[PDB]
Amino acid sequence: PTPGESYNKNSPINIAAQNVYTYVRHMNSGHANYEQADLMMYLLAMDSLYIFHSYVRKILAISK
Amino acid sequence: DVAWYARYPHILEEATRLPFAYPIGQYYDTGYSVASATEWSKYVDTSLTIPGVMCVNFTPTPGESYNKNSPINIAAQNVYTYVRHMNSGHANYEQADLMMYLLAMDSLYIFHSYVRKILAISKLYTPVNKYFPRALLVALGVDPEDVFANQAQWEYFVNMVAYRAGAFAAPASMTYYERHAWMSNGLYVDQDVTRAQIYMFKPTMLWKYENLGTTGTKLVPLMMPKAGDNRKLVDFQVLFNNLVSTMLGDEDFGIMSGDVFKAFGADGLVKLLAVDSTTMTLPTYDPLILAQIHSARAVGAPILETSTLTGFPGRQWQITQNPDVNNGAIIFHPSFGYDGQDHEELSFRAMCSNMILNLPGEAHSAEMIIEATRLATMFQVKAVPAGDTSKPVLYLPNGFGTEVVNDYTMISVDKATPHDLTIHTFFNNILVPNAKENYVANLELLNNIIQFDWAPQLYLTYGIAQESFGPFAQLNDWTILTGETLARMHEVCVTSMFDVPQMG
Amino acid sequence: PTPGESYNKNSPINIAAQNVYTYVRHMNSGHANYEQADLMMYLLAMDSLYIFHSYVRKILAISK
Repeated sequence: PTPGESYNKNSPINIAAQNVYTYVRHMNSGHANYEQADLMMYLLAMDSLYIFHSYVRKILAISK
Repeated sequence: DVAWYARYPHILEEATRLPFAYPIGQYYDTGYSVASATEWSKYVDTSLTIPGVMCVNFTPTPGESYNKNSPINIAAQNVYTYVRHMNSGHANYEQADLMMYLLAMDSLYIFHSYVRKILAISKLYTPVNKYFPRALLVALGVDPEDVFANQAQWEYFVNMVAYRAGAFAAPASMTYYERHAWMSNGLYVDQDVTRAQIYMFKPTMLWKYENLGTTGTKLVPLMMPKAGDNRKLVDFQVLFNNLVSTMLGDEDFGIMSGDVFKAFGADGLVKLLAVDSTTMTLPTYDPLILAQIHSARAVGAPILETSTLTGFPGRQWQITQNPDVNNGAIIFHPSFGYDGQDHEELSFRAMCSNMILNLPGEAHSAEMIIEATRLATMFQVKAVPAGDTSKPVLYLPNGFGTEVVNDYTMISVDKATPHDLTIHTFFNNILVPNAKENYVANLELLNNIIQFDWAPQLYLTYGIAQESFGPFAQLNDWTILTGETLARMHEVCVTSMFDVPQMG
Repeated sequence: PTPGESYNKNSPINIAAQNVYTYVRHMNSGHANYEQADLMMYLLAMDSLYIFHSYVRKILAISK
């Protein structure tokens, strides 16, 4: 699983990090202790967790 | 009235059956009425070339700003106390950061309107105007054949500009954006006819954001393609890709855009028109914009960091904001009268008289007078040169609108073969040196200019006469306009453009 | 057979070349290994082919 190619801040996932950070920051008003990139790398680690769950769930569901 | 014509109507019918409505965009040879007159070669002008395109080359300005009491600093205070009182929290920016963001948004929107007009011109065809669409594409600076050959990539690029710049928020209640979109997304005829002549507005330069970190922010010029440059899609991609390079995945820009989105809702934002391979703009008749073209008043080329101005160091055009300079205010006082060289273009001396506000009819409403003077910019003093030696002469205005005119570009057809497009760039002021070839060339330019109806008023200086001649324009109900009156009108219109209806 | 007189881009043959290349290439998703002048030269060579056919079938039909 890739985030796409990213050479600088003008990349699609940095633009998506800006978009999802200004979405999340404007519902959770307060003193955030993280940036755009912390939130997007959290959202990318969530994908590896979900793919791992789908992987072991397919291991179980194949065996029947 | 004549009783003979009613007796022989077929004679009057067949004798006066002439082919009218000649298509413009072509060279026409009138021929000779005296067959022997070919012995008098250039003394008989058998040539006829009607122009089609006059492109007004503008620069978007915030108004004149010397201190914090300026209209855009007051507007920065107003929009900052509006945005700050809907987005309660810990803001990490000032008034001036937000207003320079709102000024960079305008250059993005004008760039999108520019490339969208490049696409929407390329589908224009009329069999009676041969200037459609290649002359309008040459006047915008693009290679016309590159837009026809690479149509789908041009459409993808324009849709991607509208999708990337459309991710940011800018308030639609600020009429700055609507005025610039009305100028930039517009093809305007001078007369409401079929073989009319076309006015366009094209940005000479755009304002490029650069964050100076601790030392503030800056808006630096980014020059656009001039007419006859044959620029390809890769050049406009490079222009867009350093226009939004500091902005497109940025933290602070996203925070300011989200704050503007929460303050002014989704219905109160500046919308970008998209293209769908059928988007076609049509030349409309708008006498409000023709009044501004008539009273338009060119200020010269923009001064850049690379420009050589002997005796004028540090005179480049920039919207600067330093917290250690002028109490942290947005500062913009550009120096005018520069034409791109170091030779004292002394046609600009003709702009030192007071202007004539020419305007049609007999009744002139307040909105008409305040709208017709928008591209008018009168010099007030000379700029003081730093040093005993000074090659150019620069000027300081008494204020200016949200746009200044830098140039005009005329597109006509060449009278020599082949009859390709001729590109002529001029100010309101035109120097005619003492040479044999440029007197009839100045006659060519003058007769080309008077084909356009509410054209800018010209000033013509001569080399050996050592004198300028005044407003070369057909007058109407006119008035003589002074610098303090135009300064008051400029103050009113810079205030009205940046006004946001507030809650506080 | 002539395509008309042509010395610049405002010729009727060049306007026709652009107008038919937009329809074949862009409006119908054609291939990108030729320009508009190649398409119009092809469209002009087809005319000489058809004029040859009309010529020899007139030779055929006259002889009876």
